[PDB]
Amino acid sequence: LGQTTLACSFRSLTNPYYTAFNKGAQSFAKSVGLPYVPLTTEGSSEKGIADIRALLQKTGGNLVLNVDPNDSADARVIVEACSKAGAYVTTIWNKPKDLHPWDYNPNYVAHLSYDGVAYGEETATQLFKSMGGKGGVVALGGIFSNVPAIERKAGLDAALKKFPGIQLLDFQVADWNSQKAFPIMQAWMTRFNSKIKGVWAANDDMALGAIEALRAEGLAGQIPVTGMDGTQPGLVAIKSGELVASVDWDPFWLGGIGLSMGLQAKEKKIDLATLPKDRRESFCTATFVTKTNVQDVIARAASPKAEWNNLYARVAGPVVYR
Ligand SMILES: OC[C@H]1O[C@@H](O)[C@H](O)[C@@H](O)[C@H]1O
Repeated sequence: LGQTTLACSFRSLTNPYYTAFNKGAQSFAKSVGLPYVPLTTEGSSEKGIADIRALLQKTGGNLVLNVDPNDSADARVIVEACSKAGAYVTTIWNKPKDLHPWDYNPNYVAHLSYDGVAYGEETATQLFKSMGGKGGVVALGGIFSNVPAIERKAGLDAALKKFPGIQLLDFQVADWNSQKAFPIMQAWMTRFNSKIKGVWAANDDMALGAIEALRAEGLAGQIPVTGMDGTQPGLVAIKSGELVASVDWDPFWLGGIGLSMGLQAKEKKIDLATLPKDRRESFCTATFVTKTNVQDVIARAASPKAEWNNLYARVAGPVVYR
């Protein structure tokens, strides 16, 4: 019986969102002096669960996992594996509607998320304002089955209903990848040309991919684009006028807090069974970012006040399901 191992599972190191997510976990392990293990699936749900199992075995269950499930289906099997191993796990973003932490006390510590319908409608509303409320819009979505992809898209469709002057030219999935969004933006410009008066992206990486295509056609900054994540590269694009808005989930914080909750549960520092539901399944507070407050968000992400000890400081409310 040695030290507890802290592990963080996520899709890829190529998306700055996860670069920070990983940084935060790394920083939390650092603070408590526990070994850290990053796990990257690279899009393979099969690899992600395989790795988690391999780790659960080498630690004899003495593990605290903070994972962002590749797909919502993966969440249940991961949670089942941790539960039988006696390990503790926290979920981020993706999970089935029926999967609740309170059904797996105390191993399934918590699920963290944000209201994608609200924020998606927020970035979409800002985008349409920029367009004068009229014009053609193309939209890039995340992995089809992902909960945030579904919610943010739902937020978009709602902003559209409130702006009948906006015409949705075409919605396409780019799986959160800028390299997949690039060629899609190109084909849209060839297909719709001047009809495109704006671009909505389900996350920053895809927006930057969209902006790379615009830049290649000398339109970067002339066609308003929005994203979500609030990643440093996304923030830079906002200060430069190329991205009109984004939403900061604070991946750094997400990465560390997830493990913090899990570790405190394992140490019996918190009484899981007695926590309100909104502390088990939480929608967290995020920061809408635009040029007016971009400088403040940038400064935050270079001098992060790692509030690991204050577990429920950002609980906006419980996760809701339409
Ligand atoms: O797994 C869900 C996450 O996937 C990331 O690629 C994306 O940047 C996040 O905003 C969230 O959608």
